[PDB]
Amino acid sequence: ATDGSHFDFVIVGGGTAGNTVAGRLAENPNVTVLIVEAGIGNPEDIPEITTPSSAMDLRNSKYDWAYKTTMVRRDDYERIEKPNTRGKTLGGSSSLNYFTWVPGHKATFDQWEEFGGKEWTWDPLVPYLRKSATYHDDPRLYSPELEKIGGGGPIPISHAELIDEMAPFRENLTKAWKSMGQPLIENIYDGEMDGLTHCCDTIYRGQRSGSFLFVKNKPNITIVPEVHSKRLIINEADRTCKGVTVVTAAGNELNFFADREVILSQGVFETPKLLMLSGIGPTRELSRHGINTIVDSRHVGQNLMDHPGVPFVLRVKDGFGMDDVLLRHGPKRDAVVSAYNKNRSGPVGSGLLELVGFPRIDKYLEKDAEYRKAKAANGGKDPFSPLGQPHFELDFVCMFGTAFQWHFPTPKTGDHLTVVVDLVRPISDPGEVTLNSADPFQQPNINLNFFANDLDIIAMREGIRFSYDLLFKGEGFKDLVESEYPWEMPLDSDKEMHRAVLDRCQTAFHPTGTARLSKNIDQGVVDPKLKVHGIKKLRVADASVIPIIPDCAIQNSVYAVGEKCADMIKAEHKDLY
Ligand SMILES: Cc1cc2nc3c(=O)[nH]c(=O)nc-3n(C[C@H](O)[C@H](O)[C@H](O)COP(=O)(O)OP(=O)(O)OC[C@H]3O[C@@H](n4cnc5c(N)ncnc54)[C@H](O)[C@@H]3O)c2cc1C
Repeated sequence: ATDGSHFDFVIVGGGTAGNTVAGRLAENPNVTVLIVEAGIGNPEDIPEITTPSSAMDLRNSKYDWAYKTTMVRRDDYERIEKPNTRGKTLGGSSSLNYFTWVPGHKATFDQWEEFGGKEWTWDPLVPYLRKSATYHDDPRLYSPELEKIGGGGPIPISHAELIDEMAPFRENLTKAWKSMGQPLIENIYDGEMDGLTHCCDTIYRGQRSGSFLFVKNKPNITIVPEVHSKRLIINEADRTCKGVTVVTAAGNELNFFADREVILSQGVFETPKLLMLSGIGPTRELSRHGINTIVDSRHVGQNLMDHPGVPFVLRVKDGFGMDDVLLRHGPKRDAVVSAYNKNRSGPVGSGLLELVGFPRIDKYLEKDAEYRKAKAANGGKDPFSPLGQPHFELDFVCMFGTAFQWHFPTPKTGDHLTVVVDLVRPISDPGEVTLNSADPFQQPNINLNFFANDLDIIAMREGIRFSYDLLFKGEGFKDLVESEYPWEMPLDSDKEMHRAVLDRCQTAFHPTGTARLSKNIDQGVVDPKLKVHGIKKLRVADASVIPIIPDCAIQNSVYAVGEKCADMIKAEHKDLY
């Protein structure tokens, strides 16, 4: 693209929400759309990206920003990690995520009204949660009612294309779940989600569904990959965003201008950073790095909220995990790889996550004196999920998962199950994204502030106990567990579990909230129409606008944010739509 070029709409960051907004705005073939993106433009040519079973190998690949991130910062414990994975490619993090497609709980979204008004509640958002996807049930295994989750969009979704060898695994896990007295549930898309489910996935016919499917074959979209954003171009007198400045691989600085609006979609970590480099952020933070303050927006980079997870691995009887087929070299792997390279069939096309649990653990919490005190102190309401939403998302990954064992080696033998104990309703205060400098090529400093509140530790511990009770005592699956890896979970000692939760936890990969939607600038950074408070012609569309983190994996809500952003943009530009 030519330096100085004008487009109707400029999307900064071709990620999950960015391409959604851009692709929807290009549906008038006369509207010009530009996308600037730091990573490659051709993710559909990359086997590791398009192949679902390769997803975990994308950590630390060239497609991963590989941020350093402080996981917990308590007086008694602190840990910083690398990589905290985020997609650096067209499609953003939808090009390297673990595929689960689940909206969340109606009570949670209804509370967004405090920030976005009544249009950001469950009932009005349901269509936006479905518009991006086209639902498939080719083997006709599930209720026809579930067709409603696909509104016809360009992201193909389906129930997991089940691995045949894992059917005994699935049957015993189901038997064990029911034997614990917890429900089975298949419709988790109407606002309720209590039980164990067959998850849906951004996978179809063994291929990853990435947001890049929004912006291909559209001559009115100009895609400029391999450029790094330097700054938003702001006119102070007009209080107007004009466009964006980027740096190319050759080190040249380019200006691109929007004649209607700029949409910032750089994700939860780079969106607040780019805002701050451009003069929009906490004035004292800006001054400390030599950046002039155009708008004192105290919430930029604040309210960073993510789901903590404590994963654990069990060695399981032979044939009840996929390690021997996909993780280890040999004839079995060669065979399924040959099949996949010819027609994309076989378990190489699997995301390896097929059953997902959304329990409450009230009976576990009630055994802890400190939880009981805290609930009574909250007037008798559960501090985590007072409106009946889940406490956990339990991903039962049917294999050893390196992306969930950050400090342990891969076992050299045996089949495994990786359980991701993902606390979806934490009550710890949020962390923050802050500037390290005015350098656009340095990462922001990132603190997730997991487990600031001791109660979240108590919950995560009990979520681990629930999972252990399920797998070691639950019927059918109890006969499949061979050992714990890499050592025993110290569930018999609360004091050791305290250390175990802090030292073994990680991000469940759901960061949100750093430019959140709100009614005014004293509450957040963008307004209910996703416009940056104090700036004209600037919207934000990505996970950073999310004001209350959903009760589950978040990609479904992120697409919805993009879908709604595009609709509100179209409604304002009547002369083009
Ligand atoms: C490992 C992993 C697994 C996940 N698994 C799941 C799952 O199973 N289910 C689920 O629901 N969610 C999952 N997620 C979360 C989900 O993928 C993300 O929350 C979502 O994709 C975020 O979308 P976004 O548009 O806000 O940001 P992103 O998709 O990250 O888009 C940001 C884009 O901006 C670009 N960009 C950033 N900074 C710059 C810059 N300075 N210059 C130029 N371009 C820039 C990036 O390269 C990227 O393309 C996972 C996330 C990760 C990291």
